[PDB]
Amino acid sequence: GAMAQRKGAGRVVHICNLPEGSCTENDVINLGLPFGKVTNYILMKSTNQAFLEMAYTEAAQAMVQYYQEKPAIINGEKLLIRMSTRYKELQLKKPGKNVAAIIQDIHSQRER
Repeated sequence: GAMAQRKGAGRVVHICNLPEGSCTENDVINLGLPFGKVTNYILMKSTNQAFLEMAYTEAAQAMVQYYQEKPAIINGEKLLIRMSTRYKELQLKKPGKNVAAIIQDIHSQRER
């Protein structure tokens, strides 16, 4: 804990149409980042689904509005990147956010 959710809101984006073995953890995160910062992620390969956490609720909303109109593509596969209705935030029960400061993205202002 004591990490992520830079603003007191949080939103999860769920990404579908993901090929198993073709997408990496990075691709899913890197696709969300361009319009909104990602803090955390949950990968459910069993359901062929990915969940992505955004540092700012605006980040999640802004990116998805873009990706619902212009969705992101991996290896010719069109990923619908969209708001998750099931998850409000990705509650990682694993150690993370150490060393790797995902503060390489606008709306940050100084690494903390």
